[PDB]
Amino acid sequence: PKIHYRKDYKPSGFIINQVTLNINIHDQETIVRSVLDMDISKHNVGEDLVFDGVGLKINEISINNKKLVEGEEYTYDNEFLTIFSKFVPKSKFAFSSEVIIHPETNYALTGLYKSKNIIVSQCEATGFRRITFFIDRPDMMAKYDVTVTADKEKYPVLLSNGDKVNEFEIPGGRHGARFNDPPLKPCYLFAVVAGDLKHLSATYITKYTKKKVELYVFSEEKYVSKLQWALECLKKSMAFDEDYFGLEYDLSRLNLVAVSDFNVGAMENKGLNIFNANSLLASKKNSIDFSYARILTVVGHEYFHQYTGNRVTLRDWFQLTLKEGLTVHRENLFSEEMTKTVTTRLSHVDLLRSVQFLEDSSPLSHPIRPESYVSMENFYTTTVYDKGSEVMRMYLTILGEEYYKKGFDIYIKKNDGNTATCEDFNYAMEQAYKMKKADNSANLNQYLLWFSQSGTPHVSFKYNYDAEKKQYSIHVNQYTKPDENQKEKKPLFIPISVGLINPENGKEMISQTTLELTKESDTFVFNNIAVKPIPSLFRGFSAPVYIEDQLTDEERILLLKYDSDAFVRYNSCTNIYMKQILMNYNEFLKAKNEKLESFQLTPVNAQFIDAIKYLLEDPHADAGFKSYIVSLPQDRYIINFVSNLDTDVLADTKEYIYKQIGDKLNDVYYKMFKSLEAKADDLTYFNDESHVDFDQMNMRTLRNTLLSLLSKAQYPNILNEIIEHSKSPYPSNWLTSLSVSAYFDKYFELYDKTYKLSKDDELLLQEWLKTVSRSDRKDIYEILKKLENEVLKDSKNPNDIRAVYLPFTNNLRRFHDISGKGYKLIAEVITKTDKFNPMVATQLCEPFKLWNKLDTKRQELMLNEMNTMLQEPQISNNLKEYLLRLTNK
Ligand SMILES: O=C(N[C@@H](C(=O)NO)c1ccc(-c2cc(F)c(F)c(F)c2)cc1)C1CCCCC1
Ligand SMILES: [Mg+2]
Ligand SMILES: [Mg+2]
Ligand SMILES: [Mg+2]
Ligand SMILES: [Zn+2]
Repeated sequence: PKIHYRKDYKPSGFIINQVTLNINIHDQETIVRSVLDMDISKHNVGEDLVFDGVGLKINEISINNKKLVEGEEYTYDNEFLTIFSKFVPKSKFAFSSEVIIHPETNYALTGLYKSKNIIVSQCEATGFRRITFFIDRPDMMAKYDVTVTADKEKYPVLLSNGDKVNEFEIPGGRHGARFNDPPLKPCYLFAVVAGDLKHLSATYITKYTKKKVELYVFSEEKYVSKLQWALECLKKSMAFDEDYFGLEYDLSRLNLVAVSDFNVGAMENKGLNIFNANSLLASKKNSIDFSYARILTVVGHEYFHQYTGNRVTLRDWFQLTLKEGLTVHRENLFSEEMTKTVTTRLSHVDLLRSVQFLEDSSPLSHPIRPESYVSMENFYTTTVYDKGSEVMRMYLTILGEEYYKKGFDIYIKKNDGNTATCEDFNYAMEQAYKMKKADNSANLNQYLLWFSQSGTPHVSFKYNYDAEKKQYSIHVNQYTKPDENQKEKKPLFIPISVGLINPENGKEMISQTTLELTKESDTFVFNNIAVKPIPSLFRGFSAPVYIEDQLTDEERILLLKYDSDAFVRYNSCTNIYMKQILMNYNEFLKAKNEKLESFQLTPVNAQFIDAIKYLLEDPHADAGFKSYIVSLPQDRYIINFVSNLDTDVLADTKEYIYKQIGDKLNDVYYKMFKSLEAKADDLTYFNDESHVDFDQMNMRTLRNTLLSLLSKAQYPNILNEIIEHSKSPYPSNWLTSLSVSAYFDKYFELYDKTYKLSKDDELLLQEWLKTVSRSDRKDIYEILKKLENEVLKDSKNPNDIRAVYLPFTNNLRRFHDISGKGYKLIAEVITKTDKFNPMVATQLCEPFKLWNKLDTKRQELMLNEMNTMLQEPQISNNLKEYLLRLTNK
């Protein structure tokens, strides 16, 4: 198994200048003819010409129109085509080939494949070599001239990159289109689509050059009424890059295309972005609320790649975070501006500190720029994406908006049209840093450690106040735990956005201040501080770290009520909950271990409960924020703080704490549930797809959160509310009615009702599957068996399989059944999936990522299933590599 090392990068001995393709789609096969106009590079040392080419059937290959013969002049082993150097020309030459591929049976969804009745490609990272021979690496930039031919009735719409320059008829009911794309690009940005596509379109006029851009959004005919919001999002994305970054789209046309079968969310192929239908299509009757932020995020993300990834591309795959971390950061800026809700940033943080922090303390921990890989398909991680985003966001925090924008533009202007590395970005940022500091000696060399050092830093605090001196000090320490990547961890450049709150009136005591912690510890002193403050630390979550605020719960409550920063308010709440969780967890654990007949539990802080009530009852407070404060921290966040976590004991702990709070606040919850109804469920704009109200969707989130709390609580006659909720036109509401009815005898009545509402829309049915999967049912295993037999069957659609199984894996009490039966079930699904889609099989391993954090019995049970999966004779490269790393072999 070949290991690629970052330090081993070297330019190719060859150059590919022009790609001319003919892709002829037929019923049982697709024939790909390719002529590569090539040259010898300055780095060439007379080596064999080796092309990537995976699973290609060779019809013929030639050099300069002379047919090559197998054995004598080349070898092919289904992975590499080797042309022996004595047969490789010493100057410019043409290499040509004709191969046969089979998209109909390509269930791995990489390369060229068939998704229902649409032919579609996915080439990132190294999928182009599944279509034709190539030196398949992103520094091999070339011009593309692409002809696609197909049956006209089945495939009337033909798309590839660049301008459509010809369309023609072919005998026998066939037709062709030629696409010429003169600007250089890496092969992972090649795409082709063929199908009976329907569309919406619009014309966008750019801000400065006033170029007309044609925008097209495509789907299968059945779902063409779900395209409107995507088109609106694309317009919004274009405006935001213009307005914030001064960047205009450079091409005549941009196509977005939804397909049903897709391994991830979407892909930024130049001028031809291809989407998982679940991240492009929605309508108010047939989509839950989360679809709208999703589509906004994913359309924006792919659009922002046109600069950060497409126009400035990657030297090599170890630079992945340079385009993905930066594009997630650009998408987050965009979505924060579009939604105007604080819950947008909080949701990002919530995901990072649960999913990505778990990854970074697991055996899979890696820096955002890894030193090696075996599988590229395993490289696309929350570390590279989401910690990468936070590392890209810290530059903005450090520089401020004006100098950040200046540094970003330096980056774009210097590297436009070229490959680039992480150093190129740090360099641009450093030039702005020198400007901001008015100091040509300032540098960001330490900052590069964010790219190379793995693990989550821990930042802790001590405080001191001298009332006579009016002098306040914040002593700060950072620590990263050693791991398999670095034995000795170095201090990072950590920006700490801080405020100082006057506890008597809740007001700010200093101006905006970002502490630059660059040592293992430092002491920051403030003069003329008139009263002892409560510090507001890491405002906006200003670094991707574990924060240990060393505040009392009284101080945390004061911040929760009166601080100006949404994240510190949310974090102060989080920290109050975590202190309670850890305390009750240990009390339950001791009672379990000692077999106690009687014991005591520490009650929830009553002033905390009063504070929650205070915020809930404040009309001027934000509904999305309110839904967070009544929610305990994510299980995957909690597990980072507990060794040998007994999931039953954690389930008992959560249940006690929710019951404590509900016993005081349920009447408040119910009153709000009823009073929110009019605004939350307003139907005024239900048949307008252009009109999206993120505050209103947050009101529904709050209403559905409260209803869940009230249902679990068996609040008197709440089932009446549940039944009425099932009649709401909004899927977020009527699917919520199904999941909260789990606690009542009406569950299967609502199961059938909502199934009937869901079954005729592909994406809605997947949302219904998730709702069932996540239902808090004692008979959930029997229910999953019913989904398998009656709905899922042998679907190879990743959306179907992920919907049925992933939500269930978050069922703390049942997935982690001490028998190991949940582990056994997901491992069977992983092995089954691995036969046809290794990338999705590795996604389905997600619940095993925390295996060594659980109690000893469940560690053993998980490890047994992983070892069983590893012993499968037909295990894929992807899955084997992943499980070997996860189990520390
Ligand atoms: O879809 C996602 N990411 C893709 C991306 O960055 N789009 O711009 C993404 C695209 C392609 C791949 C990918 C797909 C493959 F089939 C494959 F083999 C591969 F190696 C990578 C992984 C992630 C996300 C994370 C960004 C927002 C949507 C969910
Ligand atoms: Mg093949
Ligand atoms: Mg404008
Ligand atoms: Mg289907
Ligand atoms: Zn991306």
